[PDB]
Amino acid sequence: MKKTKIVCTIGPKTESEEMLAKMLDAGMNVMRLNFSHGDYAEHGQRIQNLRNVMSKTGKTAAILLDTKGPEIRTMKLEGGNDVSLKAGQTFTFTTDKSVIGNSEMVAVTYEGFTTDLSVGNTVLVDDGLIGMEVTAIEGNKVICKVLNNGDLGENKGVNLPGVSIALPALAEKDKQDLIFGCEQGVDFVAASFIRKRSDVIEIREHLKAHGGENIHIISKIENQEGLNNFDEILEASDGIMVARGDLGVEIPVEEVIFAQKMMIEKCIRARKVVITATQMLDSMIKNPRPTRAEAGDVANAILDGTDAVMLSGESAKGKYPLEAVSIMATICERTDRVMNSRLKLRITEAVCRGAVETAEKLDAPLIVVATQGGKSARAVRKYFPDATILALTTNEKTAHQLVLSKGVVPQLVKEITSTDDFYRLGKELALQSGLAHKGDVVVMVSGALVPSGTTNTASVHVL
Amino acid sequence: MKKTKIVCTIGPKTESEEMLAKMLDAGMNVMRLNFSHGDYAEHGQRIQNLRNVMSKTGKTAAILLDTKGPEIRTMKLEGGNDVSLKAGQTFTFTTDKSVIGNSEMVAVTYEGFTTDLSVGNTVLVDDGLIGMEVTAIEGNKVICKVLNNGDLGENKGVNLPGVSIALPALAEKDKQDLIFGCEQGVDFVAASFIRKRSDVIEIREHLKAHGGENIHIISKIENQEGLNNFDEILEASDGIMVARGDLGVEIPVEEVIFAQKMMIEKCIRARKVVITATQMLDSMIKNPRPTRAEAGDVANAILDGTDAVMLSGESAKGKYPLEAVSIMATICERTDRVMNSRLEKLRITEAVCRGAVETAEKLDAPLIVVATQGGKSARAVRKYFPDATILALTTNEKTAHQLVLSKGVVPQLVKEITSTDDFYRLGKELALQSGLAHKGDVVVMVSGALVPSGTTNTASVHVL
Amino acid sequence: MKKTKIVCTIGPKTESEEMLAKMLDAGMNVMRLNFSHGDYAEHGQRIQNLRNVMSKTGKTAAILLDTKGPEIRTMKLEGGNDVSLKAGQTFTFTTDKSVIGNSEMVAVTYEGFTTDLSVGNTVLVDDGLIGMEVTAIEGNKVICKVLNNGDLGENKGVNLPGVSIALPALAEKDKQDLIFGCEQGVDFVAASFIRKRSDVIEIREHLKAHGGENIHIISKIENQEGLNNFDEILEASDGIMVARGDLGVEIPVEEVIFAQKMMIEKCIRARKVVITATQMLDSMIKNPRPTRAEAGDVANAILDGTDAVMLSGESAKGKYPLEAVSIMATICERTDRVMNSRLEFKLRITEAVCRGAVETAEKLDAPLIVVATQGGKSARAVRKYFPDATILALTTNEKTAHQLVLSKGVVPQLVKEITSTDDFYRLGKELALQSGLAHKGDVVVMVSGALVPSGTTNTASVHVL
Amino acid sequence: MKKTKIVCTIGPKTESEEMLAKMLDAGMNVMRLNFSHGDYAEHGQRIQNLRNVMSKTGKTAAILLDTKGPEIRTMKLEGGNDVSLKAGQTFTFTTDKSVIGNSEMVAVTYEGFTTDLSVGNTVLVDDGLIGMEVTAIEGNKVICKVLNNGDLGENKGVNLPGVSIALPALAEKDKQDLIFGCEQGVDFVAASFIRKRSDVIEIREHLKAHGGENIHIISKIENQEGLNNFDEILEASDGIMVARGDLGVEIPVEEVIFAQKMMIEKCIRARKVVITATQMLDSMIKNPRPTRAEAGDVANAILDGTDAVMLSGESAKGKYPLEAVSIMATICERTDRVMNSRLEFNRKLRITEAVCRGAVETAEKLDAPLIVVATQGGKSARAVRKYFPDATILALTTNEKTAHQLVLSKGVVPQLVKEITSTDDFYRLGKELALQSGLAHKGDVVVMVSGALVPSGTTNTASVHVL
Repeated sequence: MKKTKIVCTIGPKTESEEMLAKMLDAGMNVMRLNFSHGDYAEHGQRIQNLRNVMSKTGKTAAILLDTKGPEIRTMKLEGGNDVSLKAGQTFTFTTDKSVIGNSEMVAVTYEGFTTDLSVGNTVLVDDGLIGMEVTAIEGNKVICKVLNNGDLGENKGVNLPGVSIALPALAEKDKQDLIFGCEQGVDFVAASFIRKRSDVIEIREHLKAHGGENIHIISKIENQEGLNNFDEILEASDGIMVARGDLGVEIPVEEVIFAQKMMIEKCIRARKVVITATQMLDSMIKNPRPTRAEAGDVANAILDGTDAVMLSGESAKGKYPLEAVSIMATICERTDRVMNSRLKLRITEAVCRGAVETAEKLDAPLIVVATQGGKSARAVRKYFPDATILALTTNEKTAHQLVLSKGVVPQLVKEITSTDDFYRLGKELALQSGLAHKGDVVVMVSGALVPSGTTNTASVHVL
Repeated sequence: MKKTKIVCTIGPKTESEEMLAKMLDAGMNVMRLNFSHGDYAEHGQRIQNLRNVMSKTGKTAAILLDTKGPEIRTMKLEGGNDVSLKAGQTFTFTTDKSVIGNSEMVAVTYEGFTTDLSVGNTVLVDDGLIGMEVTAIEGNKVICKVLNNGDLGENKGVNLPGVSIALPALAEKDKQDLIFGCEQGVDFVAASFIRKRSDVIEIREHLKAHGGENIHIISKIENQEGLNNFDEILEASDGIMVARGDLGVEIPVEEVIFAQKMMIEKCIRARKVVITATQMLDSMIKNPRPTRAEAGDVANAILDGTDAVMLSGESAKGKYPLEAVSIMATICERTDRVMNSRLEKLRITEAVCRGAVETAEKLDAPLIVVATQGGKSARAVRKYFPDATILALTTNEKTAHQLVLSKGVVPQLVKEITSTDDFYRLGKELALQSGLAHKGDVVVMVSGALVPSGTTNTASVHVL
Repeated sequence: MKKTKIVCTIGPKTESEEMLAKMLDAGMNVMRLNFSHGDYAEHGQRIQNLRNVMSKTGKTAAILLDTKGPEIRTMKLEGGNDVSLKAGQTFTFTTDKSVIGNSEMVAVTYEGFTTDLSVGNTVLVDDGLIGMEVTAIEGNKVICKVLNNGDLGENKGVNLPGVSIALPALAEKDKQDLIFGCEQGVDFVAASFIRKRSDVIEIREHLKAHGGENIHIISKIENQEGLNNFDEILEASDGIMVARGDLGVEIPVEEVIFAQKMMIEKCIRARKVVITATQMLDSMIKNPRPTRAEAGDVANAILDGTDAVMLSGESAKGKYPLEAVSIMATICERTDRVMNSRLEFKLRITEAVCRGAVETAEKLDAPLIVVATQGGKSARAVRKYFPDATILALTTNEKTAHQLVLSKGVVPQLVKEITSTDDFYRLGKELALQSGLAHKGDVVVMVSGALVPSGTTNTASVHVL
Repeated sequence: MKKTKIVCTIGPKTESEEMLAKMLDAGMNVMRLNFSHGDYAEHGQRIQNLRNVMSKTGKTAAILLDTKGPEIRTMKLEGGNDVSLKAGQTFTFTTDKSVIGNSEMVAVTYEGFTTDLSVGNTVLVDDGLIGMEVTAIEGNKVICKVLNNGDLGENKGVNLPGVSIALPALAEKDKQDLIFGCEQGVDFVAASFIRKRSDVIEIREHLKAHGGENIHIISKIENQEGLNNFDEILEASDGIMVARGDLGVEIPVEEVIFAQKMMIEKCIRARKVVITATQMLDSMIKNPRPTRAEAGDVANAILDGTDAVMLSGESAKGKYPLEAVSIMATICERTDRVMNSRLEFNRKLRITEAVCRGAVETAEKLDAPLIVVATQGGKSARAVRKYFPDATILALTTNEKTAHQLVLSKGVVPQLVKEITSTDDFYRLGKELALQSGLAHKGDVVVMVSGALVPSGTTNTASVHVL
């Protein structure tokens, strides 16, 4: 009876129908396809396997495509050997991709490394392992002074704290991956390294161009620029993914937690899904139990008010995926049990808030919602109702998409002819769902005599 | 645009169709038929006239039948001449008509004055003018001691606080009047001499016996016993009439105010209509303008939260009825203008209606449209004193008439309401058509869906 | 056990020490001296009598001087007989006093009757008995049309609804009446027919000139102009008296109670005393019992949140004064019994501390709030929030001790001196026990001003008796 | 601008006065002396050094003594070499010390290991590295089945989840350490492995017996039994230390989070100090920067409402003590910056509660940047602190111990005064010191809280002043 949802990164070890079924049973709600690794055949087969399991078992789940995204990385070294960098030495970055790199200098993939950077800026290498301060920028070169000792290797990630990185919204591979996403008919697209509105709009147009207009865009906030432009990004997006690990490398350490809480809170207010990802249960990639701190982080993330929590590497390429999903689910359950509701504003707001409040007054274990796009369910969900949300819809895509929202059980129905019919059918399905029984009060929310996008009716019934 | 309703007692001076129309224009909402004096031809004609005015103008109104009830009075004295009494002496009451007695002893009209009464009880005469306490009970006589000086007159009213008089709520005249009421198909019956729940039940039974089961009973609280059993009387009744003047004769002046307020509050809580009736604008029976104290009293009575106010004598046999109704209406509007909403085992109806008013208030909705069969939903919404006017759609004419007595509700008779969506459509149409709301205004729409009649469970917000 | 205070107009039947004692026992708190009637010897004797009763019994009370004020009256008629006026006729008012007046015309005392009035204005005579509409104004005459039939007599009051009457704030006798008041050392001055702030300023300035600077001025709102300019009058005044009867003839009838309610509300907020006065229990002048409506009126006036209620004629020249005071006290008690506190959600320190004091007192079930005051401000500041607890006011100022008698739910106590805050707590606790209003074990909240002059209240302390 | 206090475990890296001074500048408020290691001369030297720094700089600080406590540990192995235990094997624990231990069996130091433990119970070894399931208990032996592969070594700690361990409240060394604590006149004593009220009482009596009655006892909750008896333990104690690391091996992991939050909450209500300890910034033992997760953990611990946060190892034997204290202080400042007041809104509460709540409320209402408090024992300051006032608490006291001890309470600045003769005197002196502190300025509103005409333990008067 947990409400917060679980996104599971599926890989070679958990792609089989058996494992997927066990994963769904364990508490999995959404399959993440990390396009940082794999080819189309694999991902396609995972999709097919999952949906067949879904078809066979009658279990519900969503499919999310996570792009690799554009990134600045170092390149090849002399003889393929790592080098050791010392503190205080003159290190240089060149934008020439033909350059093989040694101690003194290395090449980067980004053609704007010289342009975007300024003298005094910080350059981090290999997930913040090695830090450098730019001393000079000349021609195609960026001359820096090393701040700390460390060993540089091949193809390491580069982070530029507080720097606006003129990279495209989509790498060329990402564009093709999105087309694949449209072909497969995924429910979500998690766009990596979103820094501004134009990026999201570009994602949207790219989708639109290949019949993916109904696919929801989850903007991944990974650095300061994206955090600064969070409002427009959120307004333009259908959801947000809080990437703590990257933020930990991009912004001051003491600020990440408030970025998470702030983004979660704003996501909650906007009735849009939010996912807290990375650095979740990483220790369980090799161990059968997570550490206390991890459980704490996850629990607190749930208490912040997250729609979903994500497993990355634990469930994909880890030695104990089911254990991770299981303990994650227990944490979810334990945390959800003790959370309470949070009670010019418009119709939808007043009606949904009033519906939750009314539900709370009458000890209703269920709030049934008639939805076409999924907006009403999220509108009711906004207030963290004690009641489970039974979202009845004739749209599979939204039915799938609602799987990601907290505390909502979506259900596909043939048709809803009217409001009274919705009440009848809703009562029937409310009893059929097993979430409520005879004698229980149920609150029923819908849009009457209005187009989609407005919630204005609330009705109380006894089962 | 007043919310509080005005009940007007109609008499020969105000029975005409033109005058009734003028009275309706002035602010009249309900016609009171005081059967304390008059015949069936008059009242019937009054009813017919009102209904004619209603038919021609398209104006809505209710008809209230007020029973006279039984009374204990003193009897005949020497030569039809006045007399005089003394304090501290031995006054005696006998259950014997033939006995005449100016002082020392007196006869009463009620057979069993000796029987029901007990030693220690108080006997009041002429609206509490003279009080005495029962000293002993023997045979056909009961000796009492006078507590205060006063002059006794011919055939004066008698009050017995806390004493069960054991007379029925209805005499043969009241019974026939009530049957007449059922025949005429009146909307309300204001029952006199209600002391306890059984009295109300008897009225109900008499009604039901003549096809008046849907007629609402307004119980008149006019005595101490009725005040003690107010809860049961209220539970059994459809509404209450607060008779301050009559209570003033049975209880201390210091308790009447809070008795009124308490009865009004409890009536409001129970979704039962309440009427403040006696000593309203009595001076306007003789004068064209009321006194400050009266207007103040009325205003405070409205502020207490009464559904309606009654003119009794001002509108019936007074020289300035139209003026009284007018100034009453101005007072009503003026008082209603500055009143705020009053938000609140808790059930559905309560939660939905309260939530509906709250939602209406939050969104600046000028109208709350309500679907009603029995009228309970409109009254349930009214309970919270909505700033918005209640537009009550019903297929029941009786309730449509009866809702005229409830505060801030405009009843509307419709042919049919087939469903909830149909109710929303028709409600929007009539909301616009009524002129109380226009394009752009939000309206909250309240009804019962897939539930019995007496239950309200749906609230929906729409834009016109 | 009542909180609402009772002002009683004293006359020949209640002028004796015995009756005054009885009146105090019945529930009287303040003596009103209506200088519309009486001479200086009489009023002086009343004052002396009250002070004697107070000295002998040891009970506390206040003395209020009510001025007559300026008046517009009609004058004498032919043969000293009333005349009967008919509606629609031509009645004229003349400024020539020497004129004896008949049906057609009568003289008035005010020489600006033509100036202040305009065509269309209403002229009322004898407490709204006779109404007239101004048709024309010529020379020293005001030509009017009678609206209703009535008998006009000699020396009748004239009322002008909604008309600004350019009469002075003080009549010639009133100055000497106030001087007498200062000499006698009265506690309050009730000024009649206050229409504007300047009037209050004039009274205050006059009192200031004769050692009456410490006397509180209560402005009587009796007409449209005074009501329209109520805020400035309240700001300028120390208190207000709501004259319903006088307002009732001056403003629309449906507006009188909301004027009362509005004015009472503002007085409490301003921490100034308010008195609900005229048309209280007048029926008890001839009858031994009040009417229901009157009792209702008193109760509602108290429920509005008035500090005190006034008897005018009931207590002076009525057949049943003691009965009136008694039933008044009973009504006060019955109404006060069911009133609760008003704990908001401008305001400053004093407000915050006093509000907090009441809050804490009620939170801890304290039946008593002891307050140290020099001017009486802290007690009224605490009183503003209608504490369930009785307010015990300690003072080294006799005048404030007298004046606090009018404030609701305040028991004044004259103390020798208050040397410090701890000393105040000690003395307050002691006197709290001595008062008998509190007992051993009871919690008491103690409010005072620490390290600040006598105009701000900043300390609140909780003690157990 | 931070209100949350920082407890720093001092070691070889931070034992000098210079380092102590820098540590105080960095944000250190309390020195923790971990008696799991060291001798009296060393700790004494540490105390002397801190007190010297305090004497020279005029800075205030507290000294907290952390006991090693009793423990169940394994004993010696063959040749001093690790042995490898495999999953599914029959392992045995013996109460015979003289036994040197191999792959099959090892001895434990605790004699009631046989008695307290039962069949089915779990046995964890070496900080939960190796887990075993008890299959049978015979004689002096406890037969168990190993659940996971692992290497067992010499002198490793043993944890018994959910087991009531009849160990004494105080080890023999702890007692002499406490006597030393009394000798040195420490401000706090952190008692290890508290499971029940009696344990607290024993320590209290032991202190009392050696003139340490004014020393505050912080009960360290490290297992389920202590968590079960938390209320009475808190009742008997002056404060609590939430040992998350120890809890993580003793109770279900998903329960640890709410145990921390629950205990912080109850400590706040009880007007007693609470310290969130262990697994704070451990990564900084090796690195110059903490992990995001660590900062998050600390921040949330502060947001839960802990009075203080504790460094253990970061400040003692780490390569980056200053960095750890500094970033810790930064976290404290950043987190404290955005916290709001928590005003009550359990049926009946008394005077002190009403006065203090009302004082904070009034303080907030008038935008008072400072609340001055008169205290003898520190209860009033802690009583005011309960509501997390935005205003700083300036605590005036004639008690040196209380001045020192209040350094641990959140958002309170203690000040030692010679005398307070009366309430007006307190207002005068308080206003003076309020101005002198630089925490308030001319014109600013100050709320002044104290006990007037009442014994110690009672706060009953609150007064508003303009400086």
